[PDB]
Amino acid sequence: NDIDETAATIDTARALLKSFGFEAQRHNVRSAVTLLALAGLKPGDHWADSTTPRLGVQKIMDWSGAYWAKPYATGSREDFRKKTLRQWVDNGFAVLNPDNLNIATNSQLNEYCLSDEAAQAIRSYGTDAFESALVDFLSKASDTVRARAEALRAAMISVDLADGDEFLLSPAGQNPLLKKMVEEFMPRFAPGAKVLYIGDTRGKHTRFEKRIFEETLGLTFDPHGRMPDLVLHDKVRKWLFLMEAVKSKGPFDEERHRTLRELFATPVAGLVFVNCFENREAMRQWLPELAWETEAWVADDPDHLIHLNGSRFLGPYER
Repeated sequence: NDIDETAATIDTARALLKSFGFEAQRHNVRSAVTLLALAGLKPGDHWADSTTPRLGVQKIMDWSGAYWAKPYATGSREDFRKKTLRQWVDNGFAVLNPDNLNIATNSQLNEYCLSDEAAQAIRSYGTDAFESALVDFLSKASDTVRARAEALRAAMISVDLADGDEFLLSPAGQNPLLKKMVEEFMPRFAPGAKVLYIGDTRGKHTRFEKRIFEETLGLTFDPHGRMPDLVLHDKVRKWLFLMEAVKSKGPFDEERHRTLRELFATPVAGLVFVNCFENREAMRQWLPELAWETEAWVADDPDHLIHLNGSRFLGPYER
């Protein structure tokens, strides 16, 4: 599944729409292709590429058939209008009849576009600006949509990736450990580092700094590849910390170490591998599998590190 949620797909469009606080019927496939059409997006595009064209229901349907392999018959026109666009318009997500022509609000001649508020939020999806942009939209939405969006977030844990940049995770799995990796490990051992990748350990939600990876570091990825749970870039030391919130899937062992050394190979930054655990008790079962030339960190003894291997440790005694 996609490491990059700035990539526009039907699946991310549905996730985006759920995130805005819509009910299931306004974040299904029909509603997803409607958003992709109203945003002017095609496979390969990213949310930042979104535009705000004006479209009638037929053209939304044509756009879906052309680019998203979801053709619709003329008889689905009413569904688009009454089961997607109506609720969007009511919540100020879409604008009905932006040309402001003198036509009935229920007419299939109406065109639609995304509101300025929805658009600014949409364009920021998958980035550190999204949550702040969304506030502006939500302040104008229906009370129920606002309540739904608020409750989804209240039931998540919040991780401070940087000043003013909170990343939300479900409370499940090793997400509490991941929060500690960011909030306790980083300030101690890599303060000021930028989070270039973090992925929900139980969900599809990620942050992926594509441009920095590609333009700064010269790195590209399998869009559906496995990643370390957390990648930090310390630009003073020119290091990438590749870090794992070790779950049943296991640690950086010898194979993963080799694989990741290749994946993240660049002359712009050296690699530091850290396997993370909630405590040494949890680390026990993975101990024999940890790759040499890696570190280990346990959240309940956060000032310490366990180093598996090198010459840097073998200096002579200085009396």
